[PDB]
Amino acid sequence: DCKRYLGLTVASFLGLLVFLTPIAFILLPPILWRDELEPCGTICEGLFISMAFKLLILLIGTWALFFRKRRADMPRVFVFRALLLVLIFLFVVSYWLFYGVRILDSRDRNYQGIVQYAVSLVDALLFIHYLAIVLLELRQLQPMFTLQVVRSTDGESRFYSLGHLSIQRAALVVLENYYKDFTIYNPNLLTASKFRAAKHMAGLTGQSRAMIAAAARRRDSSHNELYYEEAEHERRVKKRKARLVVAVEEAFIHIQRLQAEEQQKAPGEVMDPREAAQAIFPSMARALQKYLRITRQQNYHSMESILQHLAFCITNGMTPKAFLERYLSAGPTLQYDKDRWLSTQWRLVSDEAVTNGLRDGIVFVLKCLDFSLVVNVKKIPFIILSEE
Amino acid sequence: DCKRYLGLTVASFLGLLVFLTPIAFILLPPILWRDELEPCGTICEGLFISMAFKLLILLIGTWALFFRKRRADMPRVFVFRALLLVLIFLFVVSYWLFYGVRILDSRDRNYQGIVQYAVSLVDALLFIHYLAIVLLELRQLQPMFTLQVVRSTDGESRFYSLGHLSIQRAALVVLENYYKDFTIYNPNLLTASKFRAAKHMAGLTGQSRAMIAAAARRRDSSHNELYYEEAEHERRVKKRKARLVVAVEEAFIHIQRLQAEEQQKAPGEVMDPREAAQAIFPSMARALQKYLRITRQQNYHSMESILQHLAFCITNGMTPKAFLERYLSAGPTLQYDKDRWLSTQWRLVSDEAVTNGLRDGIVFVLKCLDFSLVVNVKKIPFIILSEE
Amino acid sequence: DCKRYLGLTVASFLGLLVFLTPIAFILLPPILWRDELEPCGTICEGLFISMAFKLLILLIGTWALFFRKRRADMPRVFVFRALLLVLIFLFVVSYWLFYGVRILDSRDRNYQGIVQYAVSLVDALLFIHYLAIVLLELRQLQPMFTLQVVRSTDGESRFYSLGHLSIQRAALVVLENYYKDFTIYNPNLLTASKFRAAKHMAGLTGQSRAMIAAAARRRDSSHNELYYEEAEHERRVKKRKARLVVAVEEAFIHIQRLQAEEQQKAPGEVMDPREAAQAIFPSMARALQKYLRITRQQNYHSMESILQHLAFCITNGMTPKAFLERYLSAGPTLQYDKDRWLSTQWRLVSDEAVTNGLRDGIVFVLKCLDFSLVVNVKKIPFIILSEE
Ligand SMILES: CC(C)CCC[C@@H](C)[C@H]1CC[C@H]2[C@@H]3CC=C4C[C@@H](OC(=O)CCC(=O)O)CC[C@]4(C)[C@H]3CC[C@]12C
Ligand SMILES: CC(C)CCC[C@@H](C)[C@H]1CC[C@H]2[C@@H]3CC=C4C[C@@H](OC(=O)CCC(=O)O)CC[C@]4(C)[C@H]3CC[C@]12C
Ligand SMILES: CC(C)CCC[C@@H](C)[C@H]1CC[C@H]2[C@@H]3CC=C4C[C@@H](OC(=O)CCC(=O)O)CC[C@]4(C)[C@H]3CC[C@]12C
Ligand SMILES: CC(C)CCC[C@@H](C)[C@H]1CC[C@H]2[C@@H]3CC=C4C[C@@H](OC(=O)CCC(=O)O)CC[C@]4(C)[C@H]3CC[C@]12C
Ligand SMILES: CC(C)CCC[C@@H](C)[C@H]1CC[C@H]2[C@@H]3CC=C4C[C@@H](OC(=O)CCC(=O)O)CC[C@]4(C)[C@H]3CC[C@]12C
Ligand SMILES: CC(C)CCC[C@@H](C)[C@H]1CC[C@H]2[C@@H]3CC=C4C[C@@H](OC(=O)CCC(=O)O)CC[C@]4(C)[C@H]3CC[C@]12C
Repeated sequence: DCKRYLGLTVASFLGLLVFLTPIAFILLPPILWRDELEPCGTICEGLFISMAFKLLILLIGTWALFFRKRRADMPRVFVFRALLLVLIFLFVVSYWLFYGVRILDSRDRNYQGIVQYAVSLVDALLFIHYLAIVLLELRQLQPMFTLQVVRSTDGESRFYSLGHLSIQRAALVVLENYYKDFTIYNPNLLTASKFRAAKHMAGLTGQSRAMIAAAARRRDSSHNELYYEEAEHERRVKKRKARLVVAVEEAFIHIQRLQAEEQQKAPGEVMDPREAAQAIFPSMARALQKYLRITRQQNYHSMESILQHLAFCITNGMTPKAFLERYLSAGPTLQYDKDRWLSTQWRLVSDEAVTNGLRDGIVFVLKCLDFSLVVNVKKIPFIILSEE
Repeated sequence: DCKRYLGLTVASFLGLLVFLTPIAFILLPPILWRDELEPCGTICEGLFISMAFKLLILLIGTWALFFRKRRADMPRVFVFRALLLVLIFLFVVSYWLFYGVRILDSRDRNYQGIVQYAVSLVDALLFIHYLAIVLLELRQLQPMFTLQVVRSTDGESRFYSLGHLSIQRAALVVLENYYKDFTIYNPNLLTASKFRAAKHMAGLTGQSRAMIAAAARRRDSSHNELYYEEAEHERRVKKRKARLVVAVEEAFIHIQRLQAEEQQKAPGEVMDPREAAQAIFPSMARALQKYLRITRQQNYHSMESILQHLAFCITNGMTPKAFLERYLSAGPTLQYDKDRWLSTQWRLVSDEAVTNGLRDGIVFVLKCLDFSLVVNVKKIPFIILSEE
Repeated sequence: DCKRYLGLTVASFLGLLVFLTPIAFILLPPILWRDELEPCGTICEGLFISMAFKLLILLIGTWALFFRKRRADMPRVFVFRALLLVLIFLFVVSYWLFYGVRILDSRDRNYQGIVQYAVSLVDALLFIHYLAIVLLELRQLQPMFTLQVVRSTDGESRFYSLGHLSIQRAALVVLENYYKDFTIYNPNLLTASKFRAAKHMAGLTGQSRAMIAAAARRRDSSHNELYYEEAEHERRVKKRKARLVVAVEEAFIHIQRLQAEEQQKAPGEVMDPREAAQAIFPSMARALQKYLRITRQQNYHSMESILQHLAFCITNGMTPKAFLERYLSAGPTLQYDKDRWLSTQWRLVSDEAVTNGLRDGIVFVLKCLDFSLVVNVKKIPFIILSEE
């Protein structure tokens, strides 16, 4: 709690002082001298309301665009943010020094000559705001480069289009798209592949090349063990899927019967779905467990999670197919619980510095626990179009 | 017609008057007094052209961004639009009152002091324009939240990334992505599922739990009726697909033969594809009807629509595979006719008010005739990246 | 090289002169007259720093948004770019003429009256910059229209959402999405289809319609030759895929064994993957060639490309599944070599003028060597949402 307040005060007090700087500039001359005032006329009154409106617009824009919580942590310093911060710092301190030196040191600088200066601040500071969207959001709008992300474990391949962005920013975009695009990582397939491959190790340069070529030729004429076992596994998966579908349909029929029975007990008082899920889960529990075992998905789907999903479906009145399809096949990472995914162990590996922008032919790696994503960057070819 | 003009006049006259307000401000002093003019010099001439250029830029921007037809109707009031409208209203009326009170009430306010005021308007109003993109478009650029949309009927699941948006805006985005992303809703599958489930109803707490567990265990050892009938249906669908492919290939061969025959009749005079479609449709009509019956897609595909698609393919000279794949499997909603989809019966259900912004863990429902879409909102986890 | 420099000088000198125009405007009066200077005071000093900051912001924005290489060539003139260029040209020349006529022709226009003019330029020019994003990027942000792109050869269908854009811009967006979205074009399937269809040609109005209907009815009762041969082809493809998977697993086991053996030879000195790939390729070469022959993918995948991919996987330590899936099925165009795709022969065909904006119901064609993409444009329906 203390750290949050300490971080918030730094960003709040500086913003408050830079926003009230025009107010101080327009309220200091009246309080410094009283009998030396020159006739202001009307230009000051006309400029005051325009300055107030510009300040209100700046406040609204700052709240809309930049009053938000940080989403990700950058391994290195952010070039654009640091540039904007130092630009704002100099923009403020130079004006403060000018006001303190060229104005407060002499009995001069009439009020009518200060208000036009004051509106010169909000006119310029807003321009800095106009720069902020340029470096952050408007720079990446154009689809310049193409990023291909391939997983090292299961080989899932995805394609995205990005603009002129840093390596770290591109990696963060790839990571945020990974959760909602890539299939959940399953180490069971990796363990099965390792078990299959370990048999060759357990069993055990022109001449060596000839010998290995002859061995490969002999293997090509051997029995195709993989195909028949894959077909049998697919048949078993289909049979268990059909059994699970039938069980879920019967469970939903029982749910409808229970709701109908509870309707007569009390009108206008819907029952809580929790007890219905409690009573209905054992009916399909065996089928669901068998399907998870045959699909190697028991680790991700927990009993409490299944009950919560069933209760959510009961509240929404979803069809049995919607409930079935969640456990049917593996999907996005965000579907499962929060503890399933880790957003802290991610690392970036690249020969080039991450501060540099995207270039054609550069390749980087996003490492994480037991798995890595290789990202290839390519340049969009020069498309030439002609009217026939 | 009258309603359209009435709505257009309100948005046109106000824009015209707010755009011509600087013109009135710079043209009223010359017409009010003539012999009281002060020497303007050159600053007024320099400011006039800058004001004209700023007005031209504002006109171009207003035409580009905001001169467009409304796309969707908001069930509640739009906060950002109302805020912008009231801000513009006060920005105009306060300046009008200031001009009418502090200037027109006395023989003062020399011309050189008014032009600098006039350019203060277009400088500020454009800033309001700069605010309009901030609240409407620039606010949703950052991918803050993730929305998962699941259909209640068939369980189709999709994932999207949105920014800081209202519940109604997120629902509208989900709806507009539904047409081009989700598969067309097919009630035939629902009717088949209901017919299958009705058999159990027609046939008909620890002890009850034990009895239902024993019944489920006995059912698990029963015959798997679903798998074999699904396999037979898939085989029939594949056979009818092959027959339809052969029929379409023969029809395209006949189309090519007819075109070749018509070539000799008259050079440079291509035949209208309508009669070719008329003559060719009966050849593949039986196969197409059988495929639609076996795929439960006869309702969506009409005979006139099939003829129009065939004529379009003849004009474009598409391969038979392109024609086949449209009727092969169900696709997006926008493929079929306009009357197929309804954009009026949509409703929004959410415990929280739709005016509030997106928050983690909130869930809402988009209802429509016989089907609902459940949308879950999640927050992107804090991704921490480190350089190894 | 000469052409690049000639093109760069035109865009560089004009930018330099328009950026230094305020500097010339503020530095010419001091060098023209010396003894006629009026007391400047302090407003000039306050405006100078604001002008410098605005110039710096303009330079940063110009570098960020517009200092980039051209991506595509427009067959016709670009309306927005031409409008911006002519607007800038007039904005510069009119001010230059005004400065040369109304200032340099008389011993007038005191310095204090010029600086406020000078800041009037950077205030307006930046606004022109604010217009540039409006016409180019901010105009297409709103998802107005939907574009459906269907290939003429294989019938691949994709859907995209675009804004208020010209026909040329929409075609360019479709083309840039085609590489990363559509499957690579394979003429082998077209040749097979043509060979299958040529048999009917080689073998060879109410009465004609009856005869063709009877022929179609007789054909519907004939043998389904396509289904059985497709099933046999699928079985052969699956068997060869399993054999290739086994061969790749054995090759990766050999790679791991070679790496382990080389580890003892020298610590901290990793071997180059080129020789390992050279020694390992013959082991899986026969299986890979057989799979390419059965999948008609031998043309795209070359031996050098396979060796490079194997070396890349060895460097990244990818699983055999990742290596297998690249050659498993045809994917995006960008995966293969640069020479595979052509971005010069693209042509645009449309009855309406390409300079006009997108409208509902308009259809255009993107032609290229042996294949065309038909794009249909539709308007998003008016969605009406109500709170229950
Ligand atoms: C008058 C005002 C606008 C001056 C503002 C200061 C900038 C000129 C400074 C502030 C932050 C600096 C950046 C901070 C960090 C880096 C990372 C740094 O990366 C490396 O040293 C490794 C990559 C390499 O080898 O080049 C390269 C310079 C750069 C972009 C700096 C470039 C110069 C910047 C933009
Ligand atoms: C007479 C006065 C007005 C001249 C002012 C010079 C500026 C136009 C220069 C000086 C320092 C430059 C900056 C120095 C370092 C950086 C970091 C640099 O970062 C990178 O290379 C990584 C980001 C990317 O990929 O663009 C990008 C250019 C930038 C912002 C430069 C932009 C142009 C700046 C502001
Ligand atoms: C000096 C100028 C800029 C003043 C402009 C007026 C605004 C302060 C007003 C105009 C429209 C108002 C909004 C109109 C409608 C609503 C919906 C309203 O929703 C509810 O009452 C239900 C949700 C809840 O329980 O909070 C909440 C306030 C809000 C956002 C209002 C907040 C205050 C707003 C932005
Ligand atoms: C001394 C003067 C300059 C103070 C001016 C105060 C403003 C900075 C305040 C006063 C009224 C506020 C508004 C009152 C109500 C609304 C509606 C409110 O709407 C919502 O909560 C839903 C939209 C969303 O999710 O952000 C968002 C904040 C906003 C625009 C507020 C933004 C900040 C405003 C303009
Ligand atoms: C005071 C300043 C802002 C004037 C700037 C000049 C514009 C009014 C000009 C410059 C470029 C012109 C465009 C250049 C090319 C074309 C394509 C041209 O296309 C055709 O002639 C075929 C389509 C048809 O049949 O209308 C239509 C006019 C247009 C958009 C022109 C419209 C008028 C433009 C925008
Ligand atoms: C008293 C003074 C300030 C009046 C100035 C009139 C402008 C508001 C007009 C005059 C010329 C017009 C332009 C003439 C031609 C074109 C090209 C035209 O191009 C198209 O139709 C294709 C692009 C699209 O789909 O919008 C779009 C409108 C535009 C920019 C027009 C925008 C509005 C302009 C600048």
